[PDB]
Amino acid sequence: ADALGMIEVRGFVGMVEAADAMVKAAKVELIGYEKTGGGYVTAVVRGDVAAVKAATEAGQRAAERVGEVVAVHVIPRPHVNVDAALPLGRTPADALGMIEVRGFVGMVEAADAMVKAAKVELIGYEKTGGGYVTAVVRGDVAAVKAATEAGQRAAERVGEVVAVHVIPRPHVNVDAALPLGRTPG
Amino acid sequence: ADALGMIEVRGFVGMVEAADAMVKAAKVELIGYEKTGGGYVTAVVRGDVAAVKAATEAGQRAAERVGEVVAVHVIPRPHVNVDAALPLGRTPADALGMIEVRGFVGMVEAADAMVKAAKVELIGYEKTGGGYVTAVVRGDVAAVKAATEAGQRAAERVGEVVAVHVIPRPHVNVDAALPLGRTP
Amino acid sequence: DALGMIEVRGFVGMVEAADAMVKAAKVELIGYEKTGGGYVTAVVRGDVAAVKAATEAGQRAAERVGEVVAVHVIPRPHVNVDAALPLGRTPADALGMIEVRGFVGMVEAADAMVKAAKVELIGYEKTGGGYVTAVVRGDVAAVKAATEAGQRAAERVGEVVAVHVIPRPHVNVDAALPLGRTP
Amino acid sequence: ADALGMIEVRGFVGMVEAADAMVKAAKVELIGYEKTGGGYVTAVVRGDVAAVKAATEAGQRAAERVGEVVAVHVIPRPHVNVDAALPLGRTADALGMIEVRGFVGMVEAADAMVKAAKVELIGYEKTGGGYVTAVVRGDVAAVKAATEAGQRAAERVGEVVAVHVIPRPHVNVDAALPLGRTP
Amino acid sequence: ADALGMIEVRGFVGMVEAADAMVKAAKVELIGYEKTGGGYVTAVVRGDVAAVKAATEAGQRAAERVGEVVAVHVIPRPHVNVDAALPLGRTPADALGMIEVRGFVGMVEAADAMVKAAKVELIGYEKTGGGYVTAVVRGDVAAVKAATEAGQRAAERVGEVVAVHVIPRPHVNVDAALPLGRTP
Repeated sequence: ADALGMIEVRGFVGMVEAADAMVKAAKVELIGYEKTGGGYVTAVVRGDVAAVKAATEAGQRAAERVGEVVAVHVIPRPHVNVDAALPLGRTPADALGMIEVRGFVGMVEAADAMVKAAKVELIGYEKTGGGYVTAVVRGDVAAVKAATEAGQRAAERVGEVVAVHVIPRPHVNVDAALPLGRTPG
Repeated sequence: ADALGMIEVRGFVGMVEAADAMVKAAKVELIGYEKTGGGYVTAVVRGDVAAVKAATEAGQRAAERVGEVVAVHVIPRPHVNVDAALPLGRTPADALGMIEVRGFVGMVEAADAMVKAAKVELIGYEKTGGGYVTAVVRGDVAAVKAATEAGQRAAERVGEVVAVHVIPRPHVNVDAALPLGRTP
Repeated sequence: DALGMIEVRGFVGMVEAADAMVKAAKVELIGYEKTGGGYVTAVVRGDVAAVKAATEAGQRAAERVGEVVAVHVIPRPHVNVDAALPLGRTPADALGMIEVRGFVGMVEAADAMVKAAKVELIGYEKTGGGYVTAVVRGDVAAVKAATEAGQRAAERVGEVVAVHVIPRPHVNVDAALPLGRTP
Repeated sequence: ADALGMIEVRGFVGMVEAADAMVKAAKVELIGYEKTGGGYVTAVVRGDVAAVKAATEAGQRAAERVGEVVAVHVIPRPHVNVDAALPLGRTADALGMIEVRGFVGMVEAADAMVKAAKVELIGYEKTGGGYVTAVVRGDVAAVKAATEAGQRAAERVGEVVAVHVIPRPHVNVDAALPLGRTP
Repeated sequence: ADALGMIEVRGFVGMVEAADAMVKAAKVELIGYEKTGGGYVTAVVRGDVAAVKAATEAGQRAAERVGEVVAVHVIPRPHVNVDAALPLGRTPADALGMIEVRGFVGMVEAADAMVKAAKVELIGYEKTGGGYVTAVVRGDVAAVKAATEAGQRAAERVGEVVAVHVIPRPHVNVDAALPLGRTP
């Protein structure tokens, strides 16, 4: 049985940055993310007990710079009954810009100001519940930086901005399990 | 030509951690490292203006956690005379465990405690200058994580420990440009 | 392409700003705009990353000589902006400069420069509001001693604004700016 | 046996200026330099007791204007055992130098020098202890303004140690020091 | 595997005195010395766990008289991986006078005054980095004593004197592992 690592963040942006820091620290597989509602989302990774332990710590320190970290824990050897009843994966590049706003109106204005500021592509939006919505844009590292900065400013005068972050080079394992507009397929 | 990125740290451990965080943060190429003596080393990355500047900000925050950073700067378009006269690369995986001590005695005791803790391989030692030496060990993440914690506790009772860090999966560009015992 | 602008109330501060931009990154100086009253604006264009790195590099060098008014970068300008505004996208000898808010003080400045060493007075630039700039060219040794002697002789006459010397101006500066070395 | 004169400086720039002022003062031969590490370098000259004593005093007065002068001593008649066990030599274009205790500060200084004027960066010298020195050559005027611009850009990066320019270095300096003009 | 004994001293004079006291106290072998730069040098001896411990304490006791004793440690049973990657000696008489100066100019004046004071022979000089240089002379204990005391008084007028020591009868093992002009 592979190890289990989880990071829960009240915010879709903080969970993505946490997932990006975990797959870059050690060799762990990002099986996906669990949405419990009310903005709470949980990134789930699996691998070796030491690789998960190191990635769990590295992801928490990187996620504290963007969003609210709720719980962070590592299970060395999860029971077989846990993997059977819970969606934990083992049940038998382009730059990234993100803006999370507690309000659908504030997220639309943030996305409208991003595609007009620089050469970026709005791949869509993510609903984490509780009124939290996240605009996801992809493009060049110089473009999404100038886009999110212009989008965050234009959105602070409309709604309640939760988190704004830019990932210059997201890992290949992140774009495979997370809906970030670059899923190969 | 390409852009230029440099991070100088008075410590071989803080430079490797900075170089590892840069090649992972953006699309940059680590051409190598420069030793100016007295414990000073400088990691040199190159790429485009946007990626080098975005990788340099990530390498600084990761280096300040371990080593004593000295200088952090980016040059957008270096002159042709600079690339020709300076070694900047444009002249026409196992786990990583490192312990740095300003003293040869403290480094040997730390290296002896690392190989005795778990199954790790002592690839050798790096002499930074000015009494600075760094013991480098490789192996699996389970053994390297426990070897350094046993080596640091046994090295502080001997000499002056500078920095102790562990990299679970170092980037392929790091093992290719730095003498970390895994160069093909 | 991106857009970069630096506005300085002084023709000398704009040339040093434009010279520092094309040397720092890979951008093209499309020209300059004179809005009158001594206000001039250097306009460069390129990619989003290079324009940002060059705009601040030119601002840091322009603050040493002249009064910087505004500095801004537009990442992706709308196509209607480039069609109605002169922003470039529309469908070497040394440099010695002395700017004076007075025509009398500028003539004495230019007279003392050509007498100190062997330089060529290519002409003068009128930026409006009483601001005039004397431009001399030559080797680095001459324009260094010419401007220093011309600065001391001009302060005793008029209101000196700025004095600066660029040893090797970039090839893009002499192409877009009237500095007597246009191919 | 010949006489002996030495000047030790914690700075490669201060040692070169000390060596230049010595061979220009009296009839002495610069036999080379010794690097002891940690930024300490020593200039060694040989000649007659009259020439080595006037050059040593003339090199100390000029070396104090740039870097830290560690020791200065003259030996009139060294023992034969000293010349047998110690490397004491017994058995032009302008010069611009910028020394920084940090490799990053030296690169930014070297980049700003070749961008400011038409000077050639011949390379860099590593004296140990983190001390590195960028060496550029050219004419007396451009290398003067290049080092001034390279020093201004390096202060906002690292620790600048010494900055100096030599108009016409002696032929004995270029023959014993790796300054890019060695025959 | 033989025992490991190391004594690190920021000064070449203190390292030679510590090495001379180790081979005379117990039955150990001096494999050599390690130079890490910045004036730091490490004397490495090897023998049994008891002889190394007794000689190491005797070396530190004599090294505290001249120079900075940085680190002192004894590894009883060193791992075979340490001896493979580190130069620790296990891999597959006339009087002595020394004057250490943090300055090349003061070291030359000290060496010149020594050979002129008494009948001694200047064998050479050792560079330990960081500006530290050590002049070494050999001869009779009467002449070496009179030479070092005259060279120190002349060297203090020039540079920074670090340490001055005289060994009347250095052990034969010291002259074989250290560059002191009397190597067979």
